[PDB]
Amino acid sequence: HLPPGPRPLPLLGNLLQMDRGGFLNSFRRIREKYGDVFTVHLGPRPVVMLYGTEAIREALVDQAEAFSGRGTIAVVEPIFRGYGVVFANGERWKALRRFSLVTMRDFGMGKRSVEERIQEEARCLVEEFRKSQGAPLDPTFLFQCITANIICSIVFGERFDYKDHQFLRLLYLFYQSFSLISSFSSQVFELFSGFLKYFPGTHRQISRNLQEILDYIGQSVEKHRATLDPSHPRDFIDTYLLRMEKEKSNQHTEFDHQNLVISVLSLFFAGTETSSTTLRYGFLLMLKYPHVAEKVQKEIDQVIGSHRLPTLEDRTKMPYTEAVIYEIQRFSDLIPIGVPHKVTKDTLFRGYLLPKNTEVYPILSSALHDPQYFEQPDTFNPDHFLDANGALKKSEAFMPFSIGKRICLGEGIARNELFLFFTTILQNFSLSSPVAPKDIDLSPKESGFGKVPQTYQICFLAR
Ligand code: HEM
Ligand SMILES: Clc1ccc(-c2cnc[nH]2)cc1
Ligand SMILES: Clc1ccc(-c2cnc[nH]2)cc1
Ligand SMILES: Clc1ccc(-c2cnc[nH]2)cc1
Repeated sequence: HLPPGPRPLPLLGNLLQMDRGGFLNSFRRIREKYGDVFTVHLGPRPVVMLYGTEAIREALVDQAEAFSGRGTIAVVEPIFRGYGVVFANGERWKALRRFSLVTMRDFGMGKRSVEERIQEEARCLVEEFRKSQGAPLDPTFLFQCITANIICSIVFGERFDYKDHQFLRLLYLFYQSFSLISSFSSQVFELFSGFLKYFPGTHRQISRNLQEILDYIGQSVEKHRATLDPSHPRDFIDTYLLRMEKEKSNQHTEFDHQNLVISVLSLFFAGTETSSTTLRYGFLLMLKYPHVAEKVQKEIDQVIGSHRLPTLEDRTKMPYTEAVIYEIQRFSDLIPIGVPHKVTKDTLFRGYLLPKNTEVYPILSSALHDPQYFEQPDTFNPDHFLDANGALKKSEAFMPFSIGKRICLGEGIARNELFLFFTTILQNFSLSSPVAPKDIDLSPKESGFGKVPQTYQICFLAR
């Protein structure tokens, strides 16, 4: 009944079958041979694998409700412990997500605005960037400090100075925590947590960092409830917290302490590594195609220019910018395996039958590179999102944020985040790196199922 695949080893499953090349080309091969949606047994864990725009969509969109449930990710779970909105299933999920959305958009007025807030951080990014002035520098950390700062602003209410002792001792972790989750002993744990639960090692060390972050969060929440002003709701914490008051009249409501605290935690968990990486890779790309950055730099001017602040109402009158912004995302393909779904009920897909909770990885990477929707699917080439008359050409296969009932909660936030950060830099300061444009290597340093670009250095020559 389950979709077809490679016969597993009875204990490891196919984890041996992977190593052969990349742990994703391994998948490529195990398409027909086996087709477009197959199963693989990771460890002892049966996993369906939607592969390729059409197959992904058909399931995740046209059967969206069935496929909308969140899969197991056992390593970081012992903490997230099934709360908050990445990681909830059930009504809890359909309700926290409902909250979280209403609470942006109607985050404006005020103040501030997510927009104003990103610009505020941008002013700062530029400001901090000007200081080096020709002097080359790995901007992989200020990209992590600017991405992370935004989330702070939203959840905590204010942005930290980069130099800040808490912020730093918090940014590390996050990124180390990330680093650890993406290590061999984590991957093993992910699959055999049942066994390795009981013995020490990086799965604990991971949870201890996250625990720390929580005690900060929970701490900040008191401070928030003390200072709490029902009239001026400072941020997410506040707004939740006041909504929480509202629910005092319900014997059994769903907005309890730990859905707040862990959500806050999750927001960070989502809103940092990825959106920073995409910027790193963004600038790195701009370097290898120094003219694409030029073509944008001219467009930057025509529509904005010398003085004012770059505004969201720009991208609409700037196709290339956004086109580029898309190709940066398509190409860099930063979540390649998507984040685990599982089906809510037994479910009928393409004739096969997946029992309740059968896990399913939407292999989007297969969609950002889908040969059916793009041509030189493997090269960086913005004309992937242009047409002949060089206006935007959106594509049903571009889904870096996933697709359907689950699509990335902070998609908007990031979509904007990229745009401004990208334009507000490229407004001020022209990329120039020691590394020769001829052969910049877009190879990632490593994957750990999370490519990060080979570490790099460029200068920022102003105006
Ligand atoms: C370009 C950078 C980003 C990418 C590529 C990205 C991508 C994704 C993807 C692919 C998913 C999986 C949806 C699924 O399969 O269930 C997701 C989920 C999620 N992401 Fe993002 N994301 C980005 C930035 C952010 C930011 C900035 C935030 C916070 C502001 C965020 C918050 C979330 C949340 C809360 C979920 C859980 C959705 C749910 O199941 O309710 N992400 N993201
Ligand atoms: Cl090249 C390669 C390396 C490691 C794995 C792996 C991770 N977890 C189990 N096996 C697979 C393929
Ligand atoms: Cl385990 C996990 C889940 C979701 C994300 C994410 C969503 N949006 C951006 N990053 C990252 C890591
Ligand atoms: Cl099985 C599995 C799937 C996805 C991840 C991931 C994606 N982004 C960060 N971590 C980790 C482990």
